[PDB]
Amino acid sequence: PQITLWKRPLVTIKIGGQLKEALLDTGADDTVLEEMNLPGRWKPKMIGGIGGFIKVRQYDQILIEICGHKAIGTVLVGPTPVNIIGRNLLTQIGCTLNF
Amino acid sequence: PQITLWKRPLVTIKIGGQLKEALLDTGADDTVLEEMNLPGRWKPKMIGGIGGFIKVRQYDQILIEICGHKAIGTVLVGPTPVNIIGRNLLTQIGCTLNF
Ligand SMILES: Cc1nc(COc2ccc(C[C@H](NC(=O)O[C@H]3CO[C@H]4OCC[C@H]43)[C@H](O)CN(CC(C)C)S(=O)(=O)c3ccc([C@H](C)O)cc3)cc2)cs1
Repeated sequence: PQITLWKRPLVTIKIGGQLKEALLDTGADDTVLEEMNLPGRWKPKMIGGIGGFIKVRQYDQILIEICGHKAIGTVLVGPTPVNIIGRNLLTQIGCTLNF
Repeated sequence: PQITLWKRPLVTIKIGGQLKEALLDTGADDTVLEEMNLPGRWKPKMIGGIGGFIKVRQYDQILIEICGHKAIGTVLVGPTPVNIIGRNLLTQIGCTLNF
């Protein structure tokens, strides 16, 4: 679809069998999701933005469905205030910026 | 134009008569630039990011050119890791997300 930016570009996603709301975020290289106890192996990472860094757990090859568009790749899990879909997955669903 | 997301959506902006590079950031409500001199009055404000809250200088009704497209709006100046163009200005230039 077409998403205007009057409000936060929040959409419904499906990850690890759960539905959540997440931001389609062109300013994020990678995807960061709220704390969730996903199965499988992970590696610790620290990621930074405004206000400093948070610790996250990096899971590879995770399936996420975004408004019906399936994607698979790296997700970082930790205490983010918001679920963030970054460019690693936006590219996979064919998402572009247009003006 | 149509901007794909395989790379960071960096653009040249014009503000205060000076050219800078900035990130088109749909996950940002607000536009936040790195420490720079800007003319006019400003008020102290706080903003929160992934890592916590920072002190910024809020400049209202500032002229800013984004890839030629003119915007006049609020610009926050402070210790952001990256110059980000947020939705307050992306809406002005007619930016949408599409997939
Ligand atoms: C109840 C509460 N809500 C909050 C605020 O919650 C939010 C809401 C949205 C965001 C998204 C964030 N936007 C943002 O900082 O925007 C601020 C300016 O406008 C306001 O509007 C929202 C906040 C304010 C960017 O879009 C994306 N970022 C990078 C850019 C800075 C370069 S990143 O997230 O740092 C990040 C870093 C690394 C990676 C991987 C490793 O690549 C992925 C993402 C973050 C926190 C606090 S408390």
